[PDB]
Order: sequence, then C-alpha cells, then structure tokens
Amino acid sequence: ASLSFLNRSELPNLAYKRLKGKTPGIIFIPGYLSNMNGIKAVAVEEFCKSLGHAFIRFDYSGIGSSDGNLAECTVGKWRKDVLSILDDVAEGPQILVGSSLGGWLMLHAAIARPEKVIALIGIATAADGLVTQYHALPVETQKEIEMKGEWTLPSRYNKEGYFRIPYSFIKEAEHHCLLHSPIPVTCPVRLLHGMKDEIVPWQRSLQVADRIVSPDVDVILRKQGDHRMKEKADIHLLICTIDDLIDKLS
Amino acid sequence: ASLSFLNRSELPNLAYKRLKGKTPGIIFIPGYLSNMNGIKAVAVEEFCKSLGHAFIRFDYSGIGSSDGNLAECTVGKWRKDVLSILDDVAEGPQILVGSSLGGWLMLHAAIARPEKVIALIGIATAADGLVTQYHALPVETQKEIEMKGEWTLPSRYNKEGYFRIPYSFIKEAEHHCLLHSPIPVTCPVRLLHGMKDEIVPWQRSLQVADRIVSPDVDVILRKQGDHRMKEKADIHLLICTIDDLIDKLS
Amino acid sequence: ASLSFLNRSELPNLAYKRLKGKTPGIIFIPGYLSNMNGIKAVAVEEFCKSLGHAFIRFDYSGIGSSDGNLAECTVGKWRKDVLSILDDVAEGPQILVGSSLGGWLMLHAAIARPEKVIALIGIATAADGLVTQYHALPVETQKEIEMKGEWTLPSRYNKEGYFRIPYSFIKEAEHHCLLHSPIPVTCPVRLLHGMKDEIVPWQRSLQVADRIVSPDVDVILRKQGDHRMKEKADIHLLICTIDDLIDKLS
Ligand SMILES: [Sr+2]
Ligand SMILES: [Sr+2]
Ligand SMILES: [Sr+2]
Ligand SMILES: [Sr+2]
Ligand SMILES: [Sr+2]
Ligand SMILES: [Sr+2]
Ligand SMILES: [Sr+2]
Ligand SMILES: [Sr+2]
Ligand SMILES: [Sr+2]
Ligand SMILES: [Sr+2]
Ligand SMILES: [Sr+2]
Ligand SMILES: [Sr+2]
Repeated sequence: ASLSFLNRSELPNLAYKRLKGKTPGIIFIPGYLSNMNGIKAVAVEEFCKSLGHAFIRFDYSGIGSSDGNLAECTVGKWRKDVLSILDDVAEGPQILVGSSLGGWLMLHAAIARPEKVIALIGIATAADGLVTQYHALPVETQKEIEMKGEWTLPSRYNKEGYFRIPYSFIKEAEHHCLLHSPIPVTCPVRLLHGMKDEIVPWQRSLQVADRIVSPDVDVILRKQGDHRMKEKADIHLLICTIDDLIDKLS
Repeated sequence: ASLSFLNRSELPNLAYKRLKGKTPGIIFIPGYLSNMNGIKAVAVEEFCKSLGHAFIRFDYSGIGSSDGNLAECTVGKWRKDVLSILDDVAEGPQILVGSSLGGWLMLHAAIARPEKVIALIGIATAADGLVTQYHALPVETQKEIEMKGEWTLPSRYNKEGYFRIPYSFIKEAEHHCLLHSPIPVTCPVRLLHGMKDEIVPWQRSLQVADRIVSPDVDVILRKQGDHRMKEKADIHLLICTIDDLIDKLS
Repeated sequence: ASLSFLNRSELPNLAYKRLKGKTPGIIFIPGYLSNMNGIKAVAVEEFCKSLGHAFIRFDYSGIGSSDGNLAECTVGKWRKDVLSILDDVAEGPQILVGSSLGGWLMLHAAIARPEKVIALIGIATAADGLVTQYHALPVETQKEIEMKGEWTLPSRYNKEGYFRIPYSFIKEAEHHCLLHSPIPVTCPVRLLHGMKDEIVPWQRSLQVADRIVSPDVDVILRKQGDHRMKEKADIHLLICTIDDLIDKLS
C-alpha cells in the first residue's frame, strides 16, 4: 500500500498505509521505536490482501514517516495516536494486532472503543512496559535514575537497539499502566509470547490474561520464541491466529 | 430555524439549523449536492416542531451555507461531516433520516455511534453510490474514465443536475462501500424507495436490508415513486414513518 | 496533585490536577463558577489517595486556572469541557461526582459516554439549572429580562455569590435541558440533596431520578442540608457514598 497522511490539529500528522477490503479490518500497531515496515506488519498486510480484508499500518508520532519530535514522545501520546487511527482512518469493526508496545496500546484502544474493536491479538505484549521493572529496582537505583534523569538500560536491551530512557518518560508511562486493576476488555483476545523473550517476560501475557474481564482469552506460549517473533514459523503462527479468529468471528 | 455554524479545527465550518425539543431528536442528512433547504428537510422540521422533538438539518462541506471547497469534497469528508454534527451539535438519542447519499452516510453514522443512533430512516438509500455502477462498466470504459480523469454521467442523471464525476472521487468513495460485508447496524431501520427510481435502483434497498445485522428492517417500496420522493403523498409516507417509529421507540 | 493543562485546538485549554491509581477512577465536576479547589473536591481527592484510586479535578473554561473568557461561557461549552476531560485525560472506567451544575453536566457525560461512565454521584444536582425557574416566572417578567438582556437574581442567590445572568446564557442553556424527556443513563446513580437547599429545590433530585431510565437510582435527602453540602457530616456522607459504590461495583 502507498503512503498517506492523517492531518491532526495541534498534534503531529501520522503516516499510514491503507488497503481497501472487507470488514472486519485489521490494524497493525507496532513495537517500541518500530516503523510500519517491519516483517510482521508487511506479512499481515499480505495476508489481508489475500483474504480481501481491509488493513491499516501506520507510524507512531516521531517514528518513520510520521511527523513529530521523538524527543518529546510519550506512551500517552502514542496511545492517542492509536486512537486517532482507529477514529479517523478506520471504518467499521476492527481486529487489532499489537506487537510489544503495540500490545500495551491495543488494550487501551479496546477499553476506549469497545464497540469498534472486536478482537485483539498481541505479540510479546508489553503491558506496563518498563514501569514494572523500574519499580522492582532497588530504591537507591531509582533515586540514581531520577537524579541523572535517565535510565541506562541493561545490556540485554541493547541487542534490540534500546539503550537509554528518560526519567520523565517512565513517570508519564505510569499513567497508562493497567495491571493494577481489572482490564475491561470484553472481546476475544489471543496473546502470543516467546518463552525465551528477554525483553518482556512471557509471564506478562499470563498477567494480562488474568486481568482481562473477557472470559475468551488464550495465551500461546512458544518454547523457543524470542521477543521479535518474526521467524518464518512465528509469522505462520501469527497468520494462522488471525485466520482462525476471523473464521470464529464470522 | 435560524442559521448557526459549527466551528471545526482544520476542517470547514458547517452551517446548521437547530430546533429545541424532546429527545429522541431527528437529524436530516441530505442527498448528493443537496442543501438543507429542500422539500423533505423542511417537511421533517415542521413535523418535529408539531411533535415537540429536537431537530437538526445541516449543509455538507462545500454545499449551501457551509464552508469548504466543493472541488475537494469527497464521500469520506462528508461522512466526517455527519459525525461532526452528531458529536458536536446533537445531544442525546437520535433518529437519522437520510436521503440518497444521506442514506449511505447514515449507515456509517450508526456503525460509528451505535449508542447514540437509535433508528434509521432511509429514502432512496444510495449505499455504495456510483462505485457499484462504475465497477459494472466494461473494463475499456473504466480505463477511459481513468485516462480522462472524469466520468461523464449517463443522461438520466442529468435530469437531477448530475453531469460529471472525477475519477479521484470515485476511487476515494471505494473506502466507504459497505455492501461487500455485513453492515453492523443493530437498531431499527426503515428504507423507503421508489420503484421507478432511475438514479438508485430500488433493489439497492433490499441489498442494504439483507446486509444489516439488525433483524428489525422494513423496506417500503412505492410503485410509482421516483428518486426524489417529494410529492405530497411521499412526504406523508415519510412523516408517517417517523411518527410510527417514535411511537414504537417510546 | 500539581497543576497540568489540557491543550485543545480552537477551544480554551483546561487546567486539571490528576492523581495516579487504580480504576475505576473518579472525576469531580464542580458547581457553577466553582473552581477545583473547593472543600468537596479536595476531600474526594484525599479519599481517592487513601484508597489508591485514580482521580481528576479540573477547572471549567473561564474559571480558576483554565483559559477562556468567562463572559462568553455557556452551559454548552462547559458540557464540552467535561467531555474533553473524560476523553482526553481520563483513561478507563470512571465514576463521576458532580456538584450543582456539575450534577447537570455529569448526566450529559453519562449519556454521551455510556461505556466509560460506570456510576454517577450528584450533590444538589442542578438539572435544567435556572431555565426551570425562568420559565415559571410570569410572562411580563420574562419579557423584561429579555429587553434588559439580563436576569438579576433573587436575593437568596446572592448568599452564594450569584447576582446576574445574561438572557443569552439562559436561552443557550435551553438546548441542554433534560427533564422534558427520559434521561438515558443506565448505570448506578446516587443523588444527595439537602432539604433546606434554597438554590436548587430537593424535589429536583426526585425529578431526575424519575426520568433516569436506570432502575438503580437512590436519592439521599438530608433534612438540614443546604446547597453547598460541605459541613464535616456532609463530607462524610459523600465519602461513604463513594466508598459504598466502589465496593458494589467491584
Ligand atoms: Sr495538522
Ligand atoms: Sr522525523
Ligand atoms: Sr518495588
Ligand atoms: Sr485454516
Ligand atoms: Sr475553524
Ligand atoms: Sr461556498
Ligand atoms: Sr465488474
Ligand atoms: Sr399515527
Ligand atoms: Sr490550544
Ligand atoms: Sr482567566
Ligand atoms: Sr410557565
Ligand atoms: Sr464502609
């Protein structure tokens, strides 16, 4: 699909690619600092094309082809980005497919738009992101990060291109945490997670499943899966999950 | 009712006329290139005045008293116009009355706002507008329109003041077609159609009725009715339909 | 909580104070010309802090720390202010606590956002405000106010700092009256009212209760309560009402 832009007033314009077709549509919500051109996004687009269903992928504010100053971006702004795509680009019932951060944000979207969002598929769902890990750190480290103004990440995160996080970003993200309360999502949910995920522990998907009020939640745990879940077999699992969900919803 | 304007940010301001009264209110959504001063709109306003119910009529972007450059208007922009009236002017439960294009757009509005829209009445509902006819044309004609950049309409459309349509407008309108999928409208629907309609075939209303998920859909076919459905007897049918629906909803 | 601002496009920015915590959150909607620093608002914030629940208080356009020209403010604009806080600041399920005008506006908010608003608590709910009293006045007085352009209020209103009201404000407020129709609120509602309220008669809360479609409405009438309901015992009643409702909703 070719490049379009959503004009927003007093918020940065968002770049997106849209495929015409049947509803329910699919919206792909990417991972942290990921643009819409990744392996999973493109694979989901090609599957929707073969099924004849509508599809949207897009770039967060500050990322890829979208407008915005990445230095000022926050989880809260990216949450509103998802809502802008859902409200102003998508029409009719939608299945959300969210990777990592995108899985955190798809939950917010389903809470906010319970009529329009008819199912959720998460991949390595990063609910409550790094706020969880920040608050598990010893208090002295928490005060060191605050004084420094940034958290320099453990080396395992460097393998994915993550290195530093501002203190202000962590504190803003606290407003968007969900695991301290029931998650009022009432639609079907499928949560895929690799058990060798070194960024988001697989147990996070079980915590999300437990908090979701919907009784219809499955967690699919892949023994040798890592955080990106983009090997050929992992793409096949994602496509099968989408195909089975569309069938069930029909 | 006297003339008011809805201020929108980075979208053209919309002209509307609003009558105070009881809810459910009625919103009249006009036909293609029709302003809010037509026979049916004024008749519905007078009926709501006699019943004591709230009522809104308005002009699409680019039309009548509204702002906007008509040359840049699209079905997608007019869809958002309807949503702007429903969100920013109307308060409480609404019955939508849509004529021609307005009947296509009322479906979008009910899909998008299922809590607020409590019933639909369509008149010569132009679901999927002229996209249907464009794609039924032979392929060579489709390429001729694309090369020319406009579709010069069959003469029968000239009788209503329709002559030419840009290719770009047709392709944008493809994003808003509904008949390829279930239409997730769950409220009562009444679809009036003249069987001698030379612009939108009466069978279109049966197709819409079949796709609507709501079990409560009636199609009223008037043997000698034409596209505008504005003879005195057709106005009486419309008012009776509104009155009977308000009674049923009470 | 410390002072934040909601940026709105082509509407005045709103000042608010937000407390992080569990959902359901609470939003306090203040009385006419009241800022967010009143006794009840602060008491509800302290209770939410002790319970660990999220909380928002805010200033209407034109009031307190918010932007806006108070001379141009209307009930309709303040209604949209409430919706802006609910949409753009609050996340997840909310209990609305509305005092006086705020109780009128919380009803609008629950009508407009039936998924997000999960309960209502009103204090001296001023449904249909002073429109009711204006239209009970003799016709000659109504024409005198119209010619003068303002209504100089009975002296009993002066005790609360209310003196004059523009005619234009009264007529705009007619658009937001609710008691002429069923009130399509479907959540639990608790309406507190002092029987010695000289500003809003206690019977107004019974009228609201009767019009609300929800079967789950209680009216709590305090024999010696006045309009502000801010004595220590009235604060205790409000906190107990919130605590009992959160328990019931859990
Ligand atoms: Sr812009
Ligand atoms: Sr850039
Ligand atoms: Sr800790
Ligand atoms: Sr299969
Ligand atoms: Sr404007
Ligand atoms: Sr013009
Ligand atoms: Sr064809
Ligand atoms: Sr009758
Ligand atoms: Sr602004
Ligand atoms: Sr000021
Ligand atoms: Sr009277
Ligand atoms: Sr107790």
